[PDB]
Amino acid sequence: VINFQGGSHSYRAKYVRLSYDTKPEIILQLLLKEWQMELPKLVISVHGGMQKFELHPRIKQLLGKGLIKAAVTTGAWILTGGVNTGVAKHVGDALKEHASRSSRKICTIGIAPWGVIENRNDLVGRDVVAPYQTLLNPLSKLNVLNNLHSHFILVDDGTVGKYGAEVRLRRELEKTINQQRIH
Amino acid sequence: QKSWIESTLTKRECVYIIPSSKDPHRCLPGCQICQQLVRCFCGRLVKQHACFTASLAMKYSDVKLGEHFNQAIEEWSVEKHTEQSPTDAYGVINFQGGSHSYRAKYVRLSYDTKPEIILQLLLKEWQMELPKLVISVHGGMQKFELHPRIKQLLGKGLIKAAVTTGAWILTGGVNTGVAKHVGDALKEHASRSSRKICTIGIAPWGVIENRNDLVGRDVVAPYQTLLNPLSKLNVLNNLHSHFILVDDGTVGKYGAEVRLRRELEKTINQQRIHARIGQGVPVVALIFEGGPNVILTVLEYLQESPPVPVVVCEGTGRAADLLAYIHKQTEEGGNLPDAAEPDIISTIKKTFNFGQSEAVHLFQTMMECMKKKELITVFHIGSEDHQDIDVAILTALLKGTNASAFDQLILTLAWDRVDIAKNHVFVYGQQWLVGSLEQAMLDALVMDRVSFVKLLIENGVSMHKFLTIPRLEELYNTKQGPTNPMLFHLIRDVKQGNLPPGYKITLIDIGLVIEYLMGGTYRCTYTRKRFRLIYNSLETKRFPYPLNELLIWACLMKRQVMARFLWQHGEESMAKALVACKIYRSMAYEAKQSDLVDDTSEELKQYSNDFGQLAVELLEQSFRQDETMAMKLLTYELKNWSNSTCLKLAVSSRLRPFVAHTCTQMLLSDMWMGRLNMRKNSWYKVILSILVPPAILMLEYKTKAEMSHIPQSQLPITRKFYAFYHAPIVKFWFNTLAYLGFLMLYTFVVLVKMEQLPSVQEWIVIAYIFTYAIEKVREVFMSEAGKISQKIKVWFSDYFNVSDTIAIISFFVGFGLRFGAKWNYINAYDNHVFVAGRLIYCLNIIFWYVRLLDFLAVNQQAGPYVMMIGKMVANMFYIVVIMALVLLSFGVPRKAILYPHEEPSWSLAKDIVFHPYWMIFGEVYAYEIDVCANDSTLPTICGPGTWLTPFLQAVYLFVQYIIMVNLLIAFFNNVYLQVKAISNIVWKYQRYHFIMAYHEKPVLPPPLIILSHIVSLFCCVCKGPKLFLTEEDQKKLHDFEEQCVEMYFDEKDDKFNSGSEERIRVTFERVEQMSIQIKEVGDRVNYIKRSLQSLDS
Amino acid sequence: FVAHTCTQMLLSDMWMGRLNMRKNSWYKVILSILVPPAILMLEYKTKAEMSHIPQSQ
Ligand SMILES: CCCCCCCC/C=C/CCCCCCCC(=O)O[C@@H](COC(=O)CCCCCCCCCCCCCCC)COP(=O)([O-])OCC[N+](C)(C)C
Ligand SMILES: CCCCCCCC/C=C/CCCCCCCC(=O)O[C@@H](COC(=O)CCCCCCCCCCCCCCC)COP(=O)([O-])OCC[N+](C)(C)C
Ligand SMILES: CCCCCCCC/C=C/CCCCCCCC(=O)O[C@@H](COC(=O)CCCCCCCCCCCCCCC)COP(=O)([O-])OCC[N+](C)(C)C
Ligand SMILES: CCCCCCCC/C=C/CCCCCCCC(=O)O[C@@H](COC(=O)CCCCCCCCCCCCCCC)COP(=O)([O-])OCC[N+](C)(C)C
Ligand SMILES: CCCCCCCC/C=C\CCCCCCCC(=O)O[C@@H](COC(=O)CCCCCCCCCCCCCCC)COP(=O)([O-])OCC[N+](C)(C)C
Ligand SMILES: CCCCCCCC/C=C\CCCCCCCC(=O)O[C@@H](COC(=O)CCCCCCCCCCCCCCC)COP(=O)([O-])OCC[N+](C)(C)C
Ligand SMILES: CCCCCCCC/C=C\CCCCCCCC(=O)O[C@@H](COC(=O)CCCCCCCCCCCCCCC)COP(=O)([O-])OCC[N+](C)(C)C
Ligand SMILES: CCCCCCCC/C=C\CCCCCCCC(=O)O[C@@H](COC(=O)CCCCCCCCCCCCCCC)COP(=O)([O-])OCC[N+](C)(C)C
Ligand SMILES: CCCCCCCC/C=C\CCCCCCCC(=O)O[C@@H](COC(=O)CCCCCCCCCCCCCCC)COP(=O)([O-])OCC[N+](C)(C)C
Ligand SMILES: CCCCCCCC/C=C\CCCCCCCC(=O)O[C@@H](COC(=O)CCCCCCCCCCCCCCC)COP(=O)([O-])OCC[N+](C)(C)C
Ligand SMILES: C[C@@H]1CC[C@@]2(OC1)O[C@H]1C[C@H]3[C@@H]4CC=C5C[C@@H](OCCC(CO)CO)CC[C@]5(C)[C@H]4CC[C@]3(C)[C@H]1[C@@H]2C
Ligand SMILES: Oc1ccc2c3c1O[C@H]1c4oc5ccccc5c4C[C@@]4(O)[C@@H](C2)N(CC2CC2)CC[C@]314
Ligand SMILES: Oc1ccc2c3c1O[C@H]1c4oc5ccccc5c4C[C@@]4(O)[C@@H](C2)N(CC2CC2)CC[C@]314
Repeated sequence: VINFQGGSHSYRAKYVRLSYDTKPEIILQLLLKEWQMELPKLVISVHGGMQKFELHPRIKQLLGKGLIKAAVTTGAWILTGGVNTGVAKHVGDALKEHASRSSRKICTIGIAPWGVIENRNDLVGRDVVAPYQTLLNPLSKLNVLNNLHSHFILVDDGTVGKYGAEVRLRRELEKTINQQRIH
Repeated sequence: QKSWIESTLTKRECVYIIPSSKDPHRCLPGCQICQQLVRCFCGRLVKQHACFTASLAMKYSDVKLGEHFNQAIEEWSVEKHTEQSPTDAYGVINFQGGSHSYRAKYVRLSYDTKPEIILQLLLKEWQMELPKLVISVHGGMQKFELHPRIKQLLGKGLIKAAVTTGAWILTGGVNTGVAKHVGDALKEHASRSSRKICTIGIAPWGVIENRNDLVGRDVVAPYQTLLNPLSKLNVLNNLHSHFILVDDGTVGKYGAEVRLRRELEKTINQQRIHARIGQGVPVVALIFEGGPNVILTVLEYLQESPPVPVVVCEGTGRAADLLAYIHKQTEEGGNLPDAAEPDIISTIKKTFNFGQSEAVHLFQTMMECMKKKELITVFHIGSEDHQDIDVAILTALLKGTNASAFDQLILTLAWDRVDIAKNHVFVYGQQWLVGSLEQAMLDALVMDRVSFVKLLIENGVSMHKFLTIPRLEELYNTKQGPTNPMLFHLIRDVKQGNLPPGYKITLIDIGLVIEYLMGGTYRCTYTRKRFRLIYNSLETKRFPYPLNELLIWACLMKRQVMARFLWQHGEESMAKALVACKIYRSMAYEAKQSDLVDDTSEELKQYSNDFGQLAVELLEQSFRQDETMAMKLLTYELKNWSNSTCLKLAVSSRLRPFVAHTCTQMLLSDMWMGRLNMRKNSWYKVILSILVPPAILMLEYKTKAEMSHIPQSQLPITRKFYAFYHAPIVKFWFNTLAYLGFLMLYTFVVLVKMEQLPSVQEWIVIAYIFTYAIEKVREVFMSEAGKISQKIKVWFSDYFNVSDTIAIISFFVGFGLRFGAKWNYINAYDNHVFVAGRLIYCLNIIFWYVRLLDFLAVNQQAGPYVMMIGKMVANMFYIVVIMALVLLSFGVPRKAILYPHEEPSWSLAKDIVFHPYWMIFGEVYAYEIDVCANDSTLPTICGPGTWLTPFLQAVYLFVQYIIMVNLLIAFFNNVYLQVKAISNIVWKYQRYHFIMAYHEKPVLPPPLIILSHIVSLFCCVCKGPKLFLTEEDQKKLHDFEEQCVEMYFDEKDDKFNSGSEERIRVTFERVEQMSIQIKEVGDRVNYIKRSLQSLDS
Repeated sequence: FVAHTCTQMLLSDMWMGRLNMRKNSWYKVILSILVPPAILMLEYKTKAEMSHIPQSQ
């Protein structure tokens, strides 16, 4: 469980390091059995630019009102990269504003590659509550996990400093959920 | 003398009368104008000197030579030619005419007063508090303008800085300068509103308008505050609180104050800001429209050691705006890299008429001021930096003074400002040496600064590694926050003796206090041999659950806001609430049982009920979320809490709403029924099946699928019998039927004639009580694990166990006499050892009838009535004492009047109580009242004075039968109404006690229980609702609990925010803002229409 | 006004005088009236304590 020390009650988020070749059913077992997540009624997969970008103030509070409602009125799993260098940073803005859940949980998983995560070391440990600095330079683009997500599946390909290990496991998860009975 | 102001301070006077700076004056009257318009350097005309010698300078000639050489004209000073003397002007100004006619202390003292004497005056004499900040406001000393927006935008912020910190603001005082506008900040925003600001104004005495009025020993001098609003005259601003009017022995010259003000700044910055905090009181300068000299005063700070930050405002286009201009021009290092000097030299002269020369030299000052642009700060109102000048003045102490991260943090702590610490201290760039955040945590805990403790945990402080045995003892032994006086007395009670005077509290002694307060068989960790063999020695000197230990700390120290905060953090949240309730409950009882009359017990009782209600509300959250996990919370063994359960802790506190909660009752029902599963009519199905064992097979039994969860849990023919007889409902009725049979026999024994040898009935009766006694001995020793002394105290805390103990002991005294009596006589009542034994039986049987009330209290309707009766009898003592005095007040005179020939006898005792007692119940003894009447049954008693006793009895019955009996009835009626109001709650709490009682009992009742005894203790030699979780499910349950704590606060916040009061107030505050925003439209709409009229042409 | 804690604290200091028992004072006083040496086993206020007592004479 991450302890995002410094972020607004120091939020918590489960995490794990697993290979790109994990069978899609094992993933589904992790999300639902181990993490006790509910099978959702929707999956929103948020793609976007993987490089620090600007967003006008009106549209900011006009997006974070709506994506939240869709995931709060339905129990939807939002999916991101997790790292703040991309769109995940602004999914967090939607969560910070509007008091994301307010006793009404959103599950936003961030599937990131392990070989890029800033402070890879801290997370190492058997079932450890690893704390995590969430106040690095606000401009410097560094692959730093967004402190407002709830879950992280950090995809390992045995490497450092290359993305692209996550592209399948994310899509495979989408197939795996879309083959589950909604009720 | 006994007057420190007068004895210590000093007033100068100019003893010496050189002419007015040169030759006296022309004007043919000559020697005559020397009286009219010829002054001294002193500043005073001849008659204003008024000194004892200067008046000898009014008669014949002055104190000098014949023609007075010119190196004596220069020789005048305020050091050699002024005589020091005790002061005259001091007291309290009465600013008559100003808005309640404000008050402000004042004093006239010399420029050479030692800086410590000043500090003594401010703090000792004037009883001022040593501040946590000093704002020194410099500015233009000449009447100036200030735009309306910036007016109410400055006075909101400088006030907050001095109100959120207890800062001394410093000014000149006189309205000719910046002090006038400091007053505007004070007038608007209701400066203090019960939250004092101390704004001293250090002015020179020789310029004060109406100098005279203030003259006087400790005088309340009034002071006109309504002179011409334009005319610039040195008139003290009526909104300041204190004035130190600096004397140099002169009139009409400033500049005597420049040192004493700065010397005061040094003197305060060398004072500890707080007991633990080892810094100096910070100082900062503020600049509002400064004149020429204000520029140098800036530099005068920037050099000195330690430096002083300087927050320069904007507006008005002088030294304030000017420094703001160049501060944007010079580079980061501090030298204008471009070639733009003549353009800014041009700007200097537009504000300061010099022309070229002083303009550059004025510029030469600033380029040095632009070297140290880290100790300078510009608060520009347009683009709104810093969001506030409050934070700006405060933040200036944080940046530029090269202060450690620790020193930055701890100063915010002294101020009690997290908003500044969060945003400006906790940020990328700080380095945080090894143990600085931890030492900060200790200061925040000790100082009861909850908001920082929150911040420190968020921003990287582990309480696991922080909290050690030494640091925890430092927390119990401190006096720098809210304390509990009781705790020292509780330690003195559990340490039977007294203590050396500087005794520092030990954790073992805390452990002994906690055991006292928790009671029963609670045993704290601190008293255990492991912790002792560690503690005596002092990874091992840390604690696994620090937030448990600090919750105990905060509650024993009566630090409730801190205790509520530490509760919501960490694991074991429901247990901590229940422990806190018990601790405060027991302290409340100790306060109530003390000889002190105060509000401590009601305060501590309230705190107990606060945590008690948290535990109930948490249980309801959990129950609505998951019933099975809610029931597990009630039952999991609390390793950290003497291996108890949350249900047992709640029962220890008489916390009935928790025990009466549905979750607890569902748990108790499953225990009571066991593997039986009848939903209706269970009482007679059980009875008929005890009496007809084959009917056991016709009953409904739970499947193992059902008897699988049962979060307190520990079909062929044979297992149905086992299931039946081991069910607590069955053990109840089986014990109840045997008890009733016991009483019926023992009733027979005492009513029927007793022979030599016991009848078979009497033997059965003896066997019951003997084996019932063995059972009670075993219930004590196989009770909750603890010290035998604790086990004993607990069991003798129930009424029926005390009664059964007396009942058992008295029976065998009675049996011994009945059985071991030798019969010298055939009659058997001639032998008085035998009779004594029989009479004990006849009295002992009362105990056994009254013990049926306990069986009957198992019913939902009867049970509360039984509790009523107990509460009636327990609390009626003092009414009955009064009834007894009324009884004797009648009995004694009646006997004395009617029987005047008696010798001493114990019959006198009987006679004075006997008939008066039966009168309580309406027996008037009608034919005994008037003993001299014809129908009297006591005719021999007729005698002198016997006519008095009917009057006495008339009064007695009125008071006793009518007043006193009905007072007792009125008391009983209140008991009825109190218990009836909570009747269902009462029985549900009783239900815990009897379900637990019969769960632990054996399957045979007390005649045949001996087999259950004789068979059980073989199986131990030869070979209750507590869930023992593994560490993995233990962690899931904690995760469940923390989720429900979060849901508790969310619903609490939502309920609060939906309330009408919260909606009226947010509306109130929000409508206020809009009224400015519309005036901000109503203002700007002009700028449109008038600008359109400009483009109309 | 009379029932206010300040008044009651004042009255308690008068009632106890220089005695300083917080618990169980009634029988400690009785047994010490009847057994005068038990007077020495009792707790007494220091002069530091018997110094403020804003009604003390
Ligand atoms: C010898 C015969 C007379 C005595 C009667 C003995 C028999 C038994 C009856 C006893 C009734 C008295 C009980 C109170 C006294 C005990 C201690 C006590 O509580 O003291 C109190 C004052 O006490 C008084 O004010 C008592 C004054 C004497 C009354 C004498 C006549 C009573 C009997 C009338 C004649 C008819 C009945 C008797 C038949 C003749 C002070 O108590 P505390 O501890 O400071 O306060 C406790 C609360 N706290 C924890 C918050 C502090
Ligand atoms: C919600 C409510 C639910 C229902 C509740 C129902 C409760 C159920 C309870 C039920 C049991 C009630 C029975 C007890 C009273 C019996 C007394 C009696 O009648 O004695 C008579 C009967 O003869 C005997 O008693 C002789 C036997 C001697 C031993 C007693 C055992 C009795 C059975 C009990 C077994 C142990 C049970 C207890 C174990 C601890 C003897 O008297 P007599 O003959 O007239 O005397 C001769 C006189 N002569 C000398 C002049 C000639
Ligand atoms: C936590 C537990 C709670 C409950 C409490 C548990 C403990 C309860 C404890 C109970 C015991 C209480 C004390 C009783 C003392 C008897 C006094 C007496 O009468 O003496 C007399 C008989 O003395 C004898 O010794 C002969 C009688 C036989 C012994 C019967 C009593 C002992 C059994 C007890 C079984 C207890 C079972 C306990 C099982 C655990 C002496 O005088 P006498 O001989 O009559 O004089 C004759 C004179 N003449 C010849 C001139 C006429
Ligand atoms: C409340 C105001 C009153 C004064 C207060 C002082 C207390 C006064 C205490 C007095 C008792 C002390 C003196 C004993 C003298 C007895 C002699 C006697 O004749 O006894 C008689 C009764 O009595 C007995 O047989 C024994 C005593 C029992 C009654 C006393 C119990 C104590 C009161 C309980 C409360 C505690 C008391 C403490 C204070 C509340 C026997 O004779 P009889 O019954 O007439 O006849 C029998 C058959 N015969 C004719 C063949 C014989
Ligand atoms: C056969 C003829 C000869 C004999 C004739 C004898 C004459 C008659 C003699 C006696 C009558 C019997 C009753 C005695 C007093 C009751 C105590 C009491 O008030 O308890 C109550 C409070 O107080 C306590 O619990 C502690 C007070 C008692 C001290 C412990 C006993 C010590 C030994 C003995 C010294 C004590 C005095 C007795 C000594 C004589 C308990 O209340 P509760 O029930 O816990 O209420 C809550 C229940 N709940 C937890 C389930 C929610
Ligand atoms: C905690 C335990 C304490 C008690 C333990 C046991 C202690 C031991 C107890 C008693 C032993 C008594 C043995 C005999 C004593 C010598 C006198 C004698 O022999 O004869 C006399 C006995 O006179 C009596 O009064 C006997 C009864 C006394 C008991 C009084 C009640 C106490 C128990 C209450 C319950 C308390 C329990 C409370 C529960 C907490 C007279 O009888 P006689 O000589 O045959 O006749 C001569 C007269 N004649 C010529 C006319 C025929
Ligand atoms: C032979 C004659 C027939 C037999 C009689 C009939 C049988 C007797 C009947 C009833 C007996 C009592 C029933 C008990 C019910 C349970 C109570 C319980 O659990 O604890 C209770 C104690 O309860 C007691 O203290 C019980 C009474 C003491 C014995 C006195 C009996 C009456 C005699 C004297 C009268 C005679 C006076 C005049 C004399 C001339 C606790 O209640 P509490 O402490 O109030 O609670 C406060 C709660 N608080 C913490 C919030 C403050
Ligand atoms: C503050 C006020 C102070 C009081 C001032 C008033 C003073 C009193 C005024 C009036 C009372 C009436 C006079 C007394 C009776 C006269 C008869 C007589 O002398 O003999 C009587 C006795 O012998 C006496 O001497 C009785 C004296 C009474 C004492 C004082 C009573 C005070 C009353 C309390 C004041 C409460 C006031 C009301 C309050 C509501 C009767 O004798 P006998 O019965 O004939 O003899 C039997 C013969 N045989 C043996 C053969 C059978
Ligand atoms: C009063 C009226 C009855 C008269 C009948 C004749 C007398 C018969 C009475 C008693 C003797 C027979 C009992 C068995 C021996 C004791 C064993 C025991 O305690 O438990 C054993 C198992 O438990 C069982 O096997 C259940 C025994 C209780 C039910 C017996 C019903 C008979 C009485 C009513 C119905 C009869 C119908 C007639 C009634 C209307 C083992 O012990 P435990 O409890 O599991 O655990 C304890 C610790 N240990 C495991 C280490 C040991
Ligand atoms: C009833 C039972 C006792 C019988 C015992 C034998 C008889 C002894 C009894 C009385 C005679 C002795 C008393 C001293 C003389 C009077 C002086 C006085 O009043 O105060 C003096 C100082 O104060 C004292 O000296 C303290 C006196 C109180 C203590 C005496 C306790 C003895 C009785 C209980 C213990 C004994 C154990 C036995 C009891 C269990 C001065 O006066 P004041 O008060 O300061 O102020 C008044 C104004 N003045 C200052 C201007 C003067
Ligand atoms: C506050 C209350 C004030 C009232 C009161 O309680 C307290 O004050 C008590 C004083 C008691 C008397 C003291 C002395 C004796 C002598 C004794 O004589 C031996 C017997 C004899 C037999 O023949 C020897 O041979 C008999 C008893 C008697 C008169 C007492 C009776 C009860 C009295 C009146 C009590 C009364 C109820
Ligand atoms: O009020 C209750 C409401 C519902 C339930 C209970 C209550 O109380 C219990 C109780 O009491 C009884 C008394 C007599 C006969 C049967 C029972 C029972 C039954 C029961 O066992 C049962 C359901 N579940 C287990 C089942 C797995 C869910 C646990 C709790 C339980
Ligand atoms: O309720 C009170 C709460 C706290 C205090 C008191 C109260 O009442 C007083 C009272 O009563 C007692 C009765 C029996 C034993 C001791 C005392 C006392 C003690 C005491 O003296 C005491 C503290 N301070 C002086 C001390 C300087 C603070 C004054 C007031 C005082």
